[PDB]
Amino acid sequence: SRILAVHASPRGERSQSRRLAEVFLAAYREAHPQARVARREVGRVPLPAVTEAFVAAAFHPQPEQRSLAMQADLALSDQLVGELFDSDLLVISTPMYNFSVPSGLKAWIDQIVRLGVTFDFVLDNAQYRPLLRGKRALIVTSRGGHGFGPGGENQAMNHADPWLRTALGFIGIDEVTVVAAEGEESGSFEDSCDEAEQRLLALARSA
Amino acid sequence: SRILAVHASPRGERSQSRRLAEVFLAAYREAHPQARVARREVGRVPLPAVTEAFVAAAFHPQPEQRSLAMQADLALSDQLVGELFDSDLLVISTPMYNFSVPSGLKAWIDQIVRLGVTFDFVQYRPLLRGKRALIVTSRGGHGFGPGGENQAMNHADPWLRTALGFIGIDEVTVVAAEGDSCDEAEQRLLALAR
Ligand SMILES: Cc1cc2nc3c(=O)[nH]c(=O)nc-3n(C[C@H](O)[C@H](O)[C@H](O)COP(=O)(O)O)c2cc1C
Ligand SMILES: Cc1cc2nc3c(=O)[nH]c(=O)nc-3n(C[C@H](O)[C@H](O)[C@H](O)COP(=O)(O)O)c2cc1C
Ligand SMILES: O=C1c2ccccc2C(=O)c2cc(S(=O)(=O)O)ccc21
Repeated sequence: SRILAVHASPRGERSQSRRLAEVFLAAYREAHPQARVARREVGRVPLPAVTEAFVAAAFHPQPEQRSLAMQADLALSDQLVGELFDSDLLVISTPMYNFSVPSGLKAWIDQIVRLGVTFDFVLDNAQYRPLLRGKRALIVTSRGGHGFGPGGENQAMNHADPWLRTALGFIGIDEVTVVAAEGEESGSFEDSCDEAEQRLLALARSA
Repeated sequence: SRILAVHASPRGERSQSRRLAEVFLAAYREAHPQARVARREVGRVPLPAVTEAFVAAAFHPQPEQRSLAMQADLALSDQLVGELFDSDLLVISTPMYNFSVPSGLKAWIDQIVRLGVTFDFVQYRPLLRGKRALIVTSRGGHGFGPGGENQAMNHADPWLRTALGFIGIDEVTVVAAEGDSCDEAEQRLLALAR
């Protein structure tokens, strides 16, 4: 089995989303000594935004005719997509930043949603089709505040993990589990972290 | 009379969101000859993401004691916030990219939501007053607007409303072109500009 872990917090040792995700990965490895884990850093590394050159290349009507310069514009995207194609399970760790995700993780999504590679379309009278099959995802997220989850007072303000679900679903990753810790700013954060940890150990050991 | 225009499409001449917003701006200037427009590019220029250094500086409990290095970490943020302070009307142009906004615009928001500057806590409260915003957005698909089949999937302009509302900008208008709609948007913008 093959895991791709995408870490989105810019924090290091102090990132709770990174820490929780790494609890999961360690527990998974304990149960699956032969599994391979690849990490793609998008929080502590600036992941480039989509440019006009990326757009021209990624939507070129005859992709085989792309110049070597166009291929250079897509080289990073190709690498990021390949990582996902090589994986069975995608783990994304992310803070909530201003009701969404850190910009680096948005840039990652923007590199991996690719016409003819992770989705396609046909024209009837465009009808989109996902191209990733057989994958699952786990989103591990930390939030300073409270009530962003289902039934929460602030649920409507959450454009972080629900948005990720939609973006991933578009390319075919429909089986998505979310594990959230809340209260990081106040610090019953211990309880929320403890609950997230236990949930992640159960998930790792059953996978 | 003072406008801050934040353009988020990485495309230049070819950008429809940029073009529609510039139609608005030109019409607004004609109607208000004294207006000033500041342009802050976040689509064609790589605006840095929040770093752990940013977080340490921005959430410093005693900001008057920030070192010169920490102030450097916030210098771009201060400039971006300052542009917003100086404006009466914020115009944001943006495509929808993968059900949200291009990453540069997320980066811009992450720089301008600032503890003790654009919001505070006691409960979080907004600190900007007297501003309004116009979001001009373009989408390749359809049904992402109010009452649309895909409304629940729109994490672009509804998310911008939430973030902008948190810092105190709650008079927000959205003009969207989807898929004709552009011509409808263009006519809506000319009317708004007058
Ligand atoms: C730039 C920034 C924006 C944030 N925005 C939110 C937010 O919108 N809602 C929230 O509950 N917490 C917010 N927080 C608090 C973080 O979500 C929380 O500290 C989280 O645990 C950080 O993830 P990490 O520990 O993996 O770095 C924000 C923190 C920062 C630094
Ligand atoms: C990377 C990328 C992602 C896109 N994602 C979406 C999307 O999620 N939904 C949609 O309706 N259109 C999507 N589109 C189509 C654009 O929103 C549309 O072409 C838009 O008008 C571009 O704005 P612009 O002309 O100002 O650059 C996407 C286009 C690109 C290049
Ligand atoms: O609806 C679209 C969409 C939906 C969900 C994810 C991505 C896209 C997209 O890239 C797109 C592009 C274009 S294009 O004009 O750039 O080809 C049109 C529509 C869409």
